[PDB]
Amino acid sequence: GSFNELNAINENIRDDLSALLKSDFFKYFRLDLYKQCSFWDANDGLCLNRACSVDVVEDWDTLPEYWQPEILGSFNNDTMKEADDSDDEAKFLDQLCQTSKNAVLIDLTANPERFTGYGGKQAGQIWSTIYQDNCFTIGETGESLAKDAFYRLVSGFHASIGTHLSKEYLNTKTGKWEPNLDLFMARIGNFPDRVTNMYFNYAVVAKALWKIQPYLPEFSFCDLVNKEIKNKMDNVISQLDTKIFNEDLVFANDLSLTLKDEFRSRFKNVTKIMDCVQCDRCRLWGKIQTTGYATALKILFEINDADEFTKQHIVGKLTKYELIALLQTFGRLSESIESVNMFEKMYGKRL
Ligand SMILES: Cc1cc2nc3c(=O)[nH]c(=O)nc-3n(C[C@H](O)[C@H](O)[C@H](O)COP(=O)(O)OP(=O)(O)OC[C@H]3O[C@@H](n4cnc5c(N)ncnc54)[C@H](O)[C@@H]3O)c2cc1C
Ligand SMILES: CCN1C(=O)CCC1=O
Repeated sequence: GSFNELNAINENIRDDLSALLKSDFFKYFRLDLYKQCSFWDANDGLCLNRACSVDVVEDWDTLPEYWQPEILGSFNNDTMKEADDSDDEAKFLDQLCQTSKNAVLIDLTANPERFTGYGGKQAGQIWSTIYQDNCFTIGETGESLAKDAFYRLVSGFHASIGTHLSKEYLNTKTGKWEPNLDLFMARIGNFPDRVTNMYFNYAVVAKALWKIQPYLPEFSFCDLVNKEIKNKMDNVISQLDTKIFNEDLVFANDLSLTLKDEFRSRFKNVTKIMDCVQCDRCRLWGKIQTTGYATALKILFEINDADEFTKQHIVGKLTKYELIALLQTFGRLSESIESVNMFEKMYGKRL
């Protein structure tokens, strides 16, 4: 139901958000070179044999080398620049401009989240782990809800990826990246709740962005390149305003104090397992999108029972790294929400 509203919000906002997410400020993300998957130790089953790491959609053998998952889900060298202190990604928003007197940068706009062929049992297990580490301390005041929230979140993040991989599928025949209505239906379409969870997430990440807007410092005016950027982001955050934001989508007002952090743990601990993803491009976004939600949560759980002086520390002293993650995640969510509609039509003009 409440859908429709987000669909309008998403429409009057898509053009500007994209142009924003392409800006120099938001077009690069810092990614750790070496990946340490702590899970392939005292073995549980994590399949690394290429046979079980590929979605059995296309018949890969019957395809060229340069079309194998190994290539579809790999960055494009030429783009990724060196990561030092120049990418203030580590700084806090409150310290980007003067108020008074082991990794690299991946060009995001160049490595869009799409169908890479990655899947199979390896991918199945990953997802499976995340859904399973949904177990907070019982007895706590909010036990249940925390998981219905957590689960819901992941589930959307899951659909978010699925949608993207269907809107940007590869025509194994013509060799043109195009939408795949059938696949969209098999993964998302025929499962009402999955489409609903993406909307859920959109409302969370949007409400998170909204909540902090009033506190975003003047972080970009001083950078000769991205001047407008801060203001151009306010502009967006504003058109977002909704009645939905009155719901406590993430049970902030009902969750335990200790319990909350626990909820945050599962996430930095998901964003971690993201190193067990052998596909390079899937890992990238799984690490952005996950840090995204993790940040959305930090924002919501704290702005909650906080005064003005506090809402200051919080937002201002939040890393550029996190703001890219957040907005970038809202970017995926924005397009997933839209590809849904763009598919209901495609499905409509079926007969
Ligand atoms: C972090 C991560 C990032 C990935 N990124 C990409 C990518 O960018 N591009 C690409 O082509 N592939 C990507 N994949 C792979 C993709 O998510 C699938 O696993 C894959 O396409 C193979 O699909 P499948 O049908 O085997 O299982 P999936 O469709 O993953 O199914 C896993 C199982 O979970 C259930 N399930 C599916 N969706 C949901 C949901 N939303 N909520 C609750 N349950 C669900 C299914 O019923 C099934 O039991 C990624 C995997 C991980 C773990
Ligand atoms: C079997 C259910 N469960 C998990 O999935 C992890 C902790 C727990 O008790």
